[PDB]
Formats: sequence, structure tokens, C-alpha cells
Amino acid sequence: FPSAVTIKSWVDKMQEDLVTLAKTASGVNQLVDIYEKYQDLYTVEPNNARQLVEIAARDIEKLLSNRSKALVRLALEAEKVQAAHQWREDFASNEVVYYNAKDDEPGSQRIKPVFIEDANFGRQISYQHAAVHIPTDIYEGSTIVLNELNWTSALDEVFKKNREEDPSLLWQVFGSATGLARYYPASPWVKIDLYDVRRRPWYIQGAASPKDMLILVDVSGSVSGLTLKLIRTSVSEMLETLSDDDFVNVASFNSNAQDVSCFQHLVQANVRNKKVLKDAVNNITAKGITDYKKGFSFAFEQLLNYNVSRANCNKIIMLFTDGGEERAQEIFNKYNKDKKVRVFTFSVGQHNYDRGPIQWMACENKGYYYEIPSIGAIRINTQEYLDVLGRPMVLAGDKAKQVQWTNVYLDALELGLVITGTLPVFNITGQFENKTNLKNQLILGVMGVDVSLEDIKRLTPRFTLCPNGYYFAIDPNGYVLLHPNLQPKPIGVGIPTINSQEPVTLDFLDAELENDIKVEIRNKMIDGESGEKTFRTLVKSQDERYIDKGNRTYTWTPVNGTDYSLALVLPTYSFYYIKAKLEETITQARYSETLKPDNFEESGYTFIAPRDYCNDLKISDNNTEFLLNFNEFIDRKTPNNPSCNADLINRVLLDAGFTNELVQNYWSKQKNIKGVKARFVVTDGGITRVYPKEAGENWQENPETYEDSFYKRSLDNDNYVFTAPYFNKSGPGAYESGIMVSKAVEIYIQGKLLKPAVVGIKIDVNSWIENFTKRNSDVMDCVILDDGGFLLMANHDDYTNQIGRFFGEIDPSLMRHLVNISVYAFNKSYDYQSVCEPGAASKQSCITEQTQYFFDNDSKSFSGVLDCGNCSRIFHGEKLMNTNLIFIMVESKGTCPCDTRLLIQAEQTSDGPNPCDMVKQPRYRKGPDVCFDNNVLEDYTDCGGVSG
Ligand SMILES: *[C@@H]1O[C@H](CO)[C@@H](O[C@@H]2O[C@H](CO)[C@@H](O[C@@H]3O[C@H](CO)[C@@H](O[C@@H]4O[C@H](CO)[C@@H](O)[C@H](O)[C@H]4NC(C)=O)[C@H](O)[C@H]3NC(C)=O)[C@H](O)[C@H]2NC(C)=O)[C@H](O)[C@H]1NC(C)=O
Ligand SMILES: *[C@@H]1O[C@H](CO)[C@@H](O[C@@H]2O[C@H](CO)[C@@H](O[C@@H]3O[C@H](CO)[C@@H](O)[C@H](O)[C@H]3NC(C)=O)[C@H](O)[C@H]2NC(C)=O)[C@H](O)[C@H]1NC(C)=O
Ligand SMILES: *[C@@H]1O[C@H](CO)[C@@H](O[C@@H]2O[C@H](CO)[C@@H](O)[C@H](O)[C@H]2NC(C)=O)[C@H](O)[C@H]1NC(C)=O
Ligand SMILES: *[C@@H]1O[C@H](CO)[C@@H](O[C@@H]2O[C@H](CO)[C@@H](O)[C@H](O)[C@H]2NC(C)=O)[C@H](O)[C@H]1NC(C)=O
Ligand SMILES: *[C@@H]1O[C@H](CO)[C@@H](O[C@@H]2O[C@H](CO)[C@@H](O)[C@H](O)[C@H]2NC(C)=O)[C@H](O)[C@H]1NC(C)=O
Ligand SMILES: *[C@@H]1O[C@H](CO)[C@@H](O)[C@H](O)[C@H]1NC(C)=O
Ligand SMILES: *[C@@H]1O[C@H](CO)[C@@H](O)[C@H](O)[C@H]1NC(C)=O
Ligand SMILES: [Ca+2]
Repeated sequence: FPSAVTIKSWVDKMQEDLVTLAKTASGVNQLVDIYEKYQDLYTVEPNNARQLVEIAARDIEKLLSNRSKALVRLALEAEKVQAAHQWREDFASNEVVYYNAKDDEPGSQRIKPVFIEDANFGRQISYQHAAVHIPTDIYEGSTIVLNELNWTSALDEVFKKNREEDPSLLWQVFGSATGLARYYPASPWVKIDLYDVRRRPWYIQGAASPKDMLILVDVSGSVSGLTLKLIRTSVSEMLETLSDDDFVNVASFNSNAQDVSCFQHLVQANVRNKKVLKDAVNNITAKGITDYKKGFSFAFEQLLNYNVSRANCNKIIMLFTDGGEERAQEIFNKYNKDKKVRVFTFSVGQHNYDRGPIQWMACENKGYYYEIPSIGAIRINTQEYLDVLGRPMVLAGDKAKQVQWTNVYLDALELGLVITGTLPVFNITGQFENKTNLKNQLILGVMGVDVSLEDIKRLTPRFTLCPNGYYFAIDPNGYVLLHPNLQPKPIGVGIPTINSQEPVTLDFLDAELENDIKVEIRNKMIDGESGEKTFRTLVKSQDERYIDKGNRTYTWTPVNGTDYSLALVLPTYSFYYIKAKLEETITQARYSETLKPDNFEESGYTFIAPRDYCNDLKISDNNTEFLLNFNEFIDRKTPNNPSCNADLINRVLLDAGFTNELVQNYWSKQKNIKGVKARFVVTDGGITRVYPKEAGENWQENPETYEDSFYKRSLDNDNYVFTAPYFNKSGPGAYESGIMVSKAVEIYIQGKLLKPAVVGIKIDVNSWIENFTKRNSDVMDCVILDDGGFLLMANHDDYTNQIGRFFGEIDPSLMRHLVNISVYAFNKSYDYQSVCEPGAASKQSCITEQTQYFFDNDSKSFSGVLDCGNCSRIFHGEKLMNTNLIFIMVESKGTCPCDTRLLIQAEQTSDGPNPCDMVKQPRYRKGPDVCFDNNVLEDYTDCGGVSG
């Protein structure tokens, strides 16, 4: 084993012979003086974080207020038209004309629409009438459905008025209590259609206030057999009617009441918690003696906890039994004498047991009685309890008409991620006579207007900030309304297995890495406050392989009208941005001909960012086509165009002149320098200018510079960044593309720091080997690694065939101890929006744990002894200053015949975190401040068994 001083000298030579090449084959020191000698050709401007947030928060308020005015119009013109409707039972002499959504009949005429293709939506729509969706088990032609199709025809005239005033209006829909949903504009419906508007999350949230459901399941002996699998399915179907604002728990009594799961109290009933209850309900067995007194005592005790987070709203009990002879009148007189807890009773299966006491508990307590005799009756009977819960909401009157916004979910008619406004509609016939109170206590339906997340993303411009800056907004629950890591895919709740329905509720702390400062920041944003905090955090690179530390400034404000909170994460070196000032048609032309595809040979393979430069230029994935279309839009139509942006194109053109000069003045004076397979440059404007045109095929990065992993990684650091390649033919060319060596530029115009562009090279493995050698031995192995534990080159020429691979996957013993000496920290996290191949017992969503490694401290030299067991291995790790590389010198693996289990830095399918302990200390949240129950004027005489 050599000495440290000569290795330090051996390290010192791959620090001045490697940085200088990257400093001279890329022109990093030359681009900054290019930006400096045309300083007047642009101007730096403030990027005020406080100002930008409120301006963007004031625009989101107006967009959400545009659609609130559309909801009140549609609810005020649905109460009026319904009252004037005359209930008529003969539909043959007077047919109903409407368009059925799911179609290619006396008593009702059908329309054939024109279905012109239109933007915004991703389908064919007709702006002349509203389409109607009727569930497949709901018969059109009935006296109930047909009567609903007349008074819901004046809605079409209000649908078009709303669209005409606001051309950007998305789906407007009326979900009727009958079952049919009438939506505008008309568009044909998307195997077996199981859609029902009365089960949708936006319908349920407006049909009643949040609840405190507690399900009681009879698991005694008499329910064994078919009536048990009907109970198990029924409970699994009412859990689907609970949102994140409701609280639920499932219990069971078989002469001794117990819980079915690991909860023991009411839980938040989100996606993860409901999966536990569904899995626990499927595992119950029927055996024992029925005892209603012990079961109901347990239920009333669990609804009287008040130690944990709850809804402080509708307290209801569902009893899933078959029949019996016990009334349990002693329990009901002991726990709810004031009848502040509703009891809904269900009779499941075909049997000959007494249903007398079951219907009595539903009439004394202010509930309802339902019967489920087969599988087909499960769906309807498990969603009708919202008609009883809406009785106090109707009697409130105009105080209950508040617009509510649901969580982010996927539209049934495929449109991406949307949120929906909501406003209930009341039955007010005979209101001017003041004596109906018969069916007027129920709602007619729920209004609905959809707002896509793309509309909100347009109110928060991003290209003015750095690639590391972004906006995000959260619910009063922690769920992000908009976030860069929120993807249009459902979240996973475990490992998939084989033998639009759920909202995309991703918490703020699960979107990015979790700190302790970012928990109090989240709590201060759910509380509707406004502040600012600058701190050092750990940010994860675009590719989940690295972790970087930097400075960030979280500036947040509350949105006035709604209950959201918008925040802007503006890092340092981004508080000021470059605004392109240029007023000329010939000097801007000199910039324009640079991007000409036919000129590429002397300018390099030039790319372009598919941004929205103009509302007439259509973006495309093929950047060759987009550059072709872009370059026939600047010349054919003058830059003084009132049609589209001014800064976006003036910056791209200004970028071209600054970028192309480096190609012509420095990158063209030399063509072959040692080994450099590519000479690239990426800038905020949106252009990349890889100089060898042939090498442009190796470039497999996003044309949009704001989503390039190496750009963001090299932005935070003050030193060079080596991007490790991939492995297992993920990309084309291991030694045929090179090794990226990024380096960001820094300028000072008026004592102000700016980082407009990044430069670098793509040094080759072959040439780098020769300088490293001064070899394929069997005694020692010398290998360099980057910040993240990836291999870039070795000595045995057997590891070099696996470049760009985790060191732990090829040498586990050294990697694991290398963490133990505290040079490679790691932070693990869960990716809820991920897909993985199914297991066994068609890719499905799942949770995969991700690991990323980074430097612990600023120590430069490392040395120690590896004791693998009856062995003594020694090493000398040294860090390459001014880069992110580390050099280690260790003996060969063959010296010690030890082989521990391999370490993997990759996403691994998992199920954590465990929700059993996540409910003991749940995250902070704020529930709605409105609660509608216990109205004295309620009827209470409408059970399901008081009549029959
Ligand atoms: C909003 O509320 C209003 C009232 O608050 C409601 O209008 C009422 O609609 C019902 C129909 O559902 C009318 O009932 C009339 O009287 C009886 C009661 O159903 C019907 O006679 C038979 O009833 C049986 C039910 O036991 C039924 O199966 C049968 O089909 C009926 N017909 C027969 C046997 O021929 C009448 O047919 C029915 N209609 C008449 C007399 O025209 C109430 O009279 C209506 N009340 C008022 C004040 O107009 C309205 O439906 C609610 N809105 C919605 C969307 O439901
Ligand atoms: C559900 O039931 C009927 C199905 O169309 C509709 O009732 C008919 O609507 C017609 C269209 O307005 C009426 O014709 C005109 O009605 C207006 C209003 O009174 C007047 O201009 C004339 O009466 C008539 N115009 C003529 C004859 O040139 C029918 O009179 C009317 N019939 C009945 C029996 O009501 C309902 O409107 C429909 N519901 C909704 C909400 O549209
Ligand atoms: C949300 O509303 C509050 C108050 O309703 C706004 O607070 C204002 O803050 C400015 C800052 O100096 C004050 O000058 C105003 O007087 C405040 N308003 C009132 C009514 O006192 C807050 O700005 C609003 N949010 C946004 C994003 O505009
Ligand atoms: C929490 O729940 C418990 C029981 O459900 C409530 O009762 C208390 O239980 C603790 C521990 O057994 C003791 O303090 C007393 O035996 C009970 N009474 C009081 C007044 O503490 C308890 O009140 C609930 N709340 C809190 C804050 O503990
Ligand atoms: C990310 O990794 C860091 C470093 O490995 C970890 O934070 C350290 O946690 C230990 C354990 O309490 C503390 O003693 C150190 O002081 C922490 N380092 C700091 C605060 O710099 C942790 O695994 C992750 N840090 C997070 C999530 O903030
Ligand atoms: C919708 O909101 C935007 C943003 O404020 C603006 O065009 C206007 O306020 C609304 N449009 C209307 C009312 O047509
Ligand atoms: C890819 O699969 C595994 C993943 O590490 C690797 O060991 C194997 O050699 C690779 N196979 C091919 C054909 O590239
Ligand atoms: Ca029994």
C-alpha cells in the first residue's frame, strides 16, 4: 500500500489536468465575458418573491371566482325551472328530445350532433346542446327519468351563456338525484360502464357535510355463508363514499365487540387508511353469539373519544346485520337520549329472521333502514344515506349554498388532473305557499364546474425564474393542488398482486424531501398565514439519483376567496432575472438566422424549448419539427405581433446571438481537443447548441432546459458536475457518447449574481483512461466515484464495462463501510406516484422507496482499514476539489474471499410507511368550519321500515 502524499499528488494531477480541459474545451470563462461585452443588449430586473406570490394568488382567486359566478347562475336557474315544472305521467303524446351520451324509442326523441373537433378538450364536442348520461341499470323512459329530462332542459340555455361569457370554461355538469348527469358541451361517453354520478367525489362532498361514520358489522354465526360475502362487499362499497374530510372506523361484534384493524379509533379515511380497513374487512370470519348491547356500547364509546382528530360533525352508525329479536333500547337511552347520533341499519342477504328490531333502531334514532338482498342491491343502497344527511343542509337555506372545491382527481371524460366546484340544488316547489316540507327536504342534485390544473399553471408563469424555482399550492389538508412532482397518475397504496375513482391526494411532505423547517412551513400555510423563510435544504435532482444542498426562500400567501395557500420557492442567485431589451429588425434577424436548421454545420446541432411562444405555434415532441415551425413564424409574421408574447421570443433570439458567438469565436477555432465527444451549451432561453452536428444524436436530454437534470444540478454547485451515464441500454452510447461534465456560468453586471447558461463537455472513456493509467492488475483496484456513489471508470477493465453503475452493486463490502466512515450520507423517501411490474399470488401503481447518496462533510482525505472477517483491507479515499468526484485506492476483491449482500441504489417496491403508527401522530390539518346537522325542523318520520 502506497503513502498518502503520493496519492494526494496522484489525485492532484486528476484535478488540474481534468478541470483545465473542462475549463478550456467548453469556454466557461469565455461565455461570461460574452455576456459582459453586450451588457447593454439586455437588462437585469428584480424577481420580487413577495410581489409575485400575491399577484399569482390574486389571479387564482379571480379564476376560482369566475367559476363561482357560473355555479350560482346554474343553481338559481335550476331551482326556478324545477318549481314551474308540472309532474305529468304521459310521455307518448309529448316526447322528450335530448342527446344520450352513450349511443351510436317512443316517448323520447334523440338528437344527432355535429361533433366538431375543438381544443382545450381532447375529444369531439358540440357547443349546441348538453349531453345526458344515464346509468346502465337506470331505465330511461321511466316516469321519474323522463320527468327529469324536461325541467333539465332550460339548463342548456344557462350552460351556453356561461360558456359565451367565459370561453375557457370546461365541463359544466348537473348531477341529478335520479341518477342522470347532464353536462355541457355534449361529448360522447367514454367494457361495462359502471359510472354513477351519485357516487362521484364531487357529488358526495356537496350532498352532505363531513361525517364521522362508524361501521358495525355482525360477524356472529347466523351471518356465515352468502350473507357474509354480501356484508364484506357492502362495507367495502360504503368506504368508497368517504373522502379525506370524513373519519371512519370498522368494528365487529360476535358476543364481544372488537375492532377489525390496527386502528382502535377514528382515522382520517384517506386512501391509505381506507385500504387497511378494506383489507381487514375481507378477513373476518362468522362465528359466535349475536349480542347487540355489547356491539352498540362499543360504537357509542368510539364516537365519544375527543382525544384524537375528528370531524366534529355528523355522527352516524351503520349496523350490518341480518336480523334478530333484540331492540337494545337500554343502550340507546343511555348513550343518546338527545338523539345526537344517527343510526342506519342494513339487513343483508335472504333469510327468515325478524327485521322488526332492526327497523326500530333506525326510526327512534334519526336514521334510515335499508335492505340488501343480493350483490346488485349493494351499490344503490350504500349511497342513499346521503339523502338523510342532507336534510339539515336543506333547512339551512341560503346559508348552505357555499362553493366547495374537491381534491385533485382524474376526469371521467379524460382531460387530465382537474378540480371541480360544487353547489347543491334544492327542491323549492310550493315555497311561495310555505307548506310542502314533504320531498323538499331532499336535494335535486349537485352543480359542478371543472377547473383543470393546466389553467392554474398558466396563472403562475415560470420562465422568468430559474430552473430551480417553482410555485406550489396546498389544501387545508397538506395535499398539493399544484406541484412539479404531482403527476397525472393515481397514487399507490401497496404492492400490486394478481391471483378516476380515487382522488390524486399527494401530501406536500410526500411531494419533496421532508425537513423539520418544511413541516412548520406547511403548518403555517394550512393556518392561512403569510411569511417568508430562507434556509438550507436538501433538494433532489430531476433524476432520482442525486441529492443537492442549496439555499431556498419559501414565500407564501393565502388565497383570499378560497382555502388554498400559494407559495413560491425562489432560490438564491435567482432573485434577479435577465429581461431581453432589443428593438431592431436586422440585429434581431442576425439572431434569427442562427437557428436555421440548414446552417447547423458551422453552428452546431441547435435545439429549441417547446414553450408557448405564441398561441398559434403548436408544440410537438419532435424538436426537429418544432424548430422547423418556429423558424417559419418569426419571418412570415412580424415581431411586432400583438398576437403573442414579447419577452419569450426576444429572450430566445437574444440567447442565439450570445450562444452562437461562442460556437463561432471559440468552439470553431478548434475541432479536436484530446478527447471531447461533444461541446454543449444550455441556457435559460431554451436553446442547446451541441457543436459537433454528428454528436447531436447522442444528446438524449429534454429540449426544455427547465427540465434538464444536469442543468439544475450544476446550478446549485459552484464547481463542476460530472453526470454519470445510465446502465443496461437505458440510453444510446456508454463510451459512444461520453461523460457529461457540467459547469454553470456566473456574471456580475451591477454587483449582481446571475447564472444564465450552463456549459460543459462530454469527455470520452477511452481518452480518460490513458491519463488515469499514468493498470488491469489483480492486486489493487483504483476507481473514481462521483457524488452519489456511481462508477465512472476503474482499473480492472471489468468494472469499466459497467460504468455509470452504483458502487454498491459491484463492490458491496467497501460501499457499506464507506457509509459507516461518514463520507456518503443517504436519505430514503417514498414515491407514491410510481408504476411497477405486477407480482404473483399489466403494470399497476405502487410505492417504491428511493435512495440517494451525497457527501457528508467537507473532509478532503479519507483512509482506513476494511475488516471483512479474517481479512485486513486498507484504502485511501481522496476527494477531487473543484469537482464532485472522489478517488479511492483499495486492494483487489480477490485478496479476501468475502462477499456480503449487495447494496442497491434504485427504486424498490415497498408498502411503507406503516399506517398503523401514522395515525397515532398524524400530520396537522384544518377541517371545514361549517357543519350542518341536528336541525329541529327535520322530519324524522321517513325510515325505510316505518311504512313497510
Ligand atoms: C320536488 O318536490 C315536489 C313536491 O314537493 C315533487 O312533486 C311531487 O311529485 C309526486 C310524484 O313523485 C306527486 O305525486 C302525485 O301523487 C301520487 C303520489 O305518488 C301519484 O300517484 C301514484 O303514486 C304511486 C306512489 O305510491 C306511484 O307509484 C304511481 O306511479 C302514482 N301514479 C298512479 C298510480 O297513477 C301521482 O301520480 C303523483 N302525480 C300527480 C298526481 O300528478 C306529487 O303530487 C308532487 N307534488 C307537487 C306539489 O307537485 C317533485 O317530484 C320533486 N322533484 C323531484 C325532482 O323529485
Ligand atoms: C316538458 O313538457 C313539454 C315538452 O316539450 C313542454 O311543454 C310544451 O312546451 C312548448 C314549448 O314552449 C309549448 O309551446 C309553446 O308554449 C309557449 C308557452 O306557453 C307558448 O308560446 C305557446 O303555448 C306554445 N307555442 C305555440 C303553440 O306556438 C307547449 O305549449 C308546452 N305544452 C305543455 C302541455 O306544457 C315543457 O316546456 C317541457 N319542459 C321544459 C322545462 O321545457
Ligand atoms: C387577502 O385579504 C387580506 C385582507 O382582507 C389582504 O390583506 C391586505 O394586506 C395589505 C398589505 O399591506 C394591506 O395594505 C391591506 O390593508 C390588507 N387588506 C385589508 C382589507 O386590510 C391580503 O392582501 C389579501 N391577499 C392577497 C393575495 O391580496
Ligand atoms: C383521553 O382518553 C381518556 C380515556 O379515553 C380520558 O380519560 C382519562 O384517562 C387518563 C388515563 O387513563 C386519565 O387521565 C384518567 O383516567 C381519565 N380522565 C382524565 C380527566 O384524564 C381522557 O380524559 C382523554 N383526554 C386526555 C387529555 O387524556
Ligand atoms: C438527510 O441526511 C442527513 C445526513 O445523513 C440526516 O440528518 C442528520 O440526522 C442526524 C440524526 O439525528 C443528525 O444527528 C444530524 O445532525 C443530521 N444532519 C443535519 C441536520 O445536517 C437525515 O437522514 C436527513 N436530513 C433531513 C431529512 O433533514
Ligand atoms: C375570468 O378571470 C380572468 C382573470 O381575472 C379575467 O379574464 C376575468 O376576470 C374573468 N373573465 C370573464 C369574467 O369573462
Ligand atoms: C440488464 O439486466 C441486469 C440488471 O442489472 C443486468 O445484470 C444484465 O446483465 C442486463 N442484461 C442485458 C441483456 O443488458
Ligand atoms: Ca345471529
